[PDB]
Amino acid sequence: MKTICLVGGKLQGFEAAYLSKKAGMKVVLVDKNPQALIRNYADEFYCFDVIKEPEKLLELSKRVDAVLPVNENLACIEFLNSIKEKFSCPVLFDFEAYRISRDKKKSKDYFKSIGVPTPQDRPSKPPYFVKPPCESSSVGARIIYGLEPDTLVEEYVEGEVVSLEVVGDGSHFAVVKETLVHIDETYDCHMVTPLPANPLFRQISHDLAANLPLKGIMDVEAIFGPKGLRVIEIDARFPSQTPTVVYYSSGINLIELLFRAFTDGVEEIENKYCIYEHLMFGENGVLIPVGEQVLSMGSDYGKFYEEPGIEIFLCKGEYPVFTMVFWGKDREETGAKRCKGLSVLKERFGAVL
Ligand SMILES: Nc1ncnc2c1ncn2[C@@H]1O[C@H](COP(=O)(O)OP(=O)(O)O)[C@@H](O)[C@H]1O
Ligand SMILES: Nc1ncnc2c1ncn2[C@@H]1O[C@H](COP(=O)(O)OP(=O)(O)O)[C@@H](O)[C@H]1O
Ligand SMILES: NCCC[C@@H](N)C(=O)NCCCC[C@H](N)C(=O)O
Ligand SMILES: [Mg+2]
Ligand SMILES: [Mg+2]
Repeated sequence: MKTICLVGGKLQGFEAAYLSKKAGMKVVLVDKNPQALIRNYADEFYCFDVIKEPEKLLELSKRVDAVLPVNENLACIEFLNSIKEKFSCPVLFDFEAYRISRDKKKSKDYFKSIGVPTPQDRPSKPPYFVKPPCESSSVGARIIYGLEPDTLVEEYVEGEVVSLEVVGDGSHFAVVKETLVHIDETYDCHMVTPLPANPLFRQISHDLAANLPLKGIMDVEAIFGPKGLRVIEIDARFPSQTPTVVYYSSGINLIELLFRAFTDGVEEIENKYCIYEHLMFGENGVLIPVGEQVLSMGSDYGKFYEEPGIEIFLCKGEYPVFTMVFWGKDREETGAKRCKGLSVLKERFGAVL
């Protein structure tokens, strides 16, 4: 039995904990927040700030199999970079890839340097899409029909938002499974479903990882626009939401793959359907789709229900949010599970949908 130490107990932390448990690992969480969202979901919870008390983390490293940073606190990441040689287990992270992926302008220069199409900067005609250079979860992302001078302003590319993860070991780059990112009126993601192989997106994602070169995990997001595929961002960190869909739809556990990349290496290259989504139980049980930004304001997140083909997680807070995961052999079986899972909320809580 392996043990993984997660630094960060919010959405990334949840995804990593979830897949770690599927792999049969024990999950130790470190988080500076005594109310960390998944503090009760992990097997052990240590509350400390790793920048203030790095000796505690270094000591933990002596008794787990890997440390996985799952936060986007740049002070945390850079500090961990500074002490990484002192760890007694592998740190599953690519610090140089993260430096590029975290800054959207730098990422766009990287795309251009390798010939990868990306949305036009500073179009002369609306709509524009504007976003901060260094956020995630579509925080500050808006369509527009005095921004800070650093705001990204791009052509608005209409079409499907599609995601692919890549795990590299420095030499080989394992391109995993395409997923559709379903977006809400805030441009946040409320649902994810799997997509058929897309050889162009796969080669692009391969070359993005290969040119870094990636030793770790990164996801690549693109819009299938009217004039072709345009890469909008990369993120060299463990993602949320998509890895669960990747797990049911493809049978690949991104945590086990990432761990392999730092131990024996990875090699390049199921076909089930899965629906992953978030629903808030708003005033008198009207179910409303919500994105991650909503889920991340919760106080407590853990397993609510499971039966064959159905898992439900409850994120407590100002209005309960349910994360629902349905899977099955095709869309039809999965759609049936989604119905059964909704009726579990319908009969239990008087939910409406
Ligand atoms: N230095 C740190 N030590 C321990 N936990 C940390 C540190 N920095 C961030 N975290 C934890 O990682 C989690 C995710 O952080 P972050 O990615 O910055 O998300 P957010 O901006 O939504 O709070 C949080 O629960 C945070 O408390
Ligand atoms: N140029 C664009 N045109 C149209 N939609 C976009 C564009 N850039 C981003 N988006 C939308 O906004 C969301 C957030 O963009 P992204 O670049 O992924 O920032 P974040 O790091 O927050 O995810 C995307 O999933 C997509 O829905
Ligand atoms: N592969 C597609 C990924 C799209 C998106 N769902 C995502 O990974 N979001 C990461 C947000 C995490 C914010 C914060 N660092 C936290 O951990 O809560
Ligand atoms: Mg992003
Ligand atoms: Mg994004």
